[PDB]
Amino acid sequence: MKNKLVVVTGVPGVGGTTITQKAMEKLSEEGINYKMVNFGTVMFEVAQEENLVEDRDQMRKLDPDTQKRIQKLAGRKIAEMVKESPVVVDTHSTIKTPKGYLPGLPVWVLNELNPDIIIVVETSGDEILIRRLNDETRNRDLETTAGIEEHQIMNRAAAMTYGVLTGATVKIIQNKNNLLDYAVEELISVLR
Amino acid sequence: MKNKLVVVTGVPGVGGTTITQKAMEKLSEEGINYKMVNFGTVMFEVAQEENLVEDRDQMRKLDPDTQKRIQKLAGRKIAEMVKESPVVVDTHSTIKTPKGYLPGLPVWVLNELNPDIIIVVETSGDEILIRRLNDETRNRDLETTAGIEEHQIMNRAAAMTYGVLTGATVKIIQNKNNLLDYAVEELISVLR
Amino acid sequence: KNKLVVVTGVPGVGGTTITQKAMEKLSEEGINYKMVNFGTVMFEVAQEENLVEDRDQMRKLDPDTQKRIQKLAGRKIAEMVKESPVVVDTHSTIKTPKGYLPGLPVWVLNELNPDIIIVVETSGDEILIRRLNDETRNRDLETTAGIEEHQIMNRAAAMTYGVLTGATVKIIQNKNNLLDYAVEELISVLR
Repeated sequence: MKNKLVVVTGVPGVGGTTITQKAMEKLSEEGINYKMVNFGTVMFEVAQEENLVEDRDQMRKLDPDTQKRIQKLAGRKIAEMVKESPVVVDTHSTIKTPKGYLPGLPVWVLNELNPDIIIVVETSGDEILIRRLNDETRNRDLETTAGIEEHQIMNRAAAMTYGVLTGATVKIIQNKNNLLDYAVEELISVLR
Repeated sequence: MKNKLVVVTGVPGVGGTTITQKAMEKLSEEGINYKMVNFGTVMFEVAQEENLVEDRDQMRKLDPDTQKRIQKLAGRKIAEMVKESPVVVDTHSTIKTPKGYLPGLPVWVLNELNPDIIIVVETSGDEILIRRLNDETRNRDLETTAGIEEHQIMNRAAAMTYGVLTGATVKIIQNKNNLLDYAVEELISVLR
Repeated sequence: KNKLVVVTGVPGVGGTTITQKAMEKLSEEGINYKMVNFGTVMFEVAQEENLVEDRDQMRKLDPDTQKRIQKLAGRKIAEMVKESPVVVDTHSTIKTPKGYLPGLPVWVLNELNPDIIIVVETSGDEILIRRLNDETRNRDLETTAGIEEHQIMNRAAAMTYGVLTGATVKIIQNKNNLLDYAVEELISVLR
């Protein structure tokens, strides 16, 4: 099936969404119009449609078992979406929870999703930690560069695993400070 | 008491078992009583009821397809166990054999356990090597720190795959010298 | 019964090379492995389905059809282990502009059922220089960190194959001037 479906992951702060946007932006110039979607958002939308919530807070409290179903359906919806346009699913490779690294796209989601590319945007633990500091929305944690680095290591493994299970290729892009443009150009080459 | 299955993994010497023992102790006096059990142990117990072996090293040389049945059965037996008590499985992410790294939880075993967390305990290659050099009943082979770190790199990857194959969270706890109590407390919290 | 091992490594590691040196030895010891490149087998299937007639036409091959050939490939190689132990030469992940592509997707793994996955590697510096000196490869512009990243992703994928098929994952270093030690280690896991 034409219309590529890719998922752009990265650690909070690498600005995967940012370079994704500028890539779409710049790509649109050549008639290519990707549909960005946030996986967590889709589950929320499937929740409302299945009559199960009314806001993003009834999702966390939503039954653990049925939460797998919502993931399956959310994977179906997006799959159906590439029928009408190339899609970028903005989600996590692994979500860093206090209980540990949680897979953003478990296998039962990948079967319904069938991605073509898994982007893993990265940069230095240093850069990421500073970005979060010059960020007013944050200013809370104590996440060290080794922790960010460790996270980026697990995401990588998760991505590759996703790749093997889905056949999708895993692309690693470095979004380094004062070099945004190069990251963006890198991404554009893989989405085009 | 009811359900919550977890697997604690670690390379020999990191003391994943130890910190698990402490955690389980401080937990029983909180009402939470986990039944710990070794995956190797159960497989043996299972092979015996099937009258397949006498001693453990008899399973060394055991039919490849038999080992798969045993595993699937030992993962199922351990599975039923979560019905009457939260369980912690003491096992290896991968076993460093001279034939390479053997996955401790093959997909068919994962589909039986359906664990919730995959604990991965680590420390520097140096710390482990010195813990191995000092061990009395050990003193064998000649593994290098890089080797130990290689094993930990692979266990991390293995762990992550398990998480992707079951939706289970992957938590890395650092059990470093003279910091045993921080690791125990950290393990307790995820078992909470 | 016949062992089925798949050998991997980034281009330049001499992964195929140590495997050949290893087969010569195991041969004069009775054990005879049949080496085969997964890419060739794929092409072989395709050039029989009349879908392709040139190694290059494979690239142009349909994306869904590409999968059907990978399955058929695993099935042939699988059937090969009925006759002799088999070594499959392939990449854990092929480093493309689109990124790291898994050399053995799960639908291939199920047909293959390998017993051992081998990861042949060395330092970013050795690979890079080995490539540099080859009259053919002189302008790929991939740095040592680049190769190292590729090797990192190779381990992950190789490990995933093990988790999915139960196969063991043996990492082996093939460093300059120590070729024989790499070949030796390989012989130990193959016999």
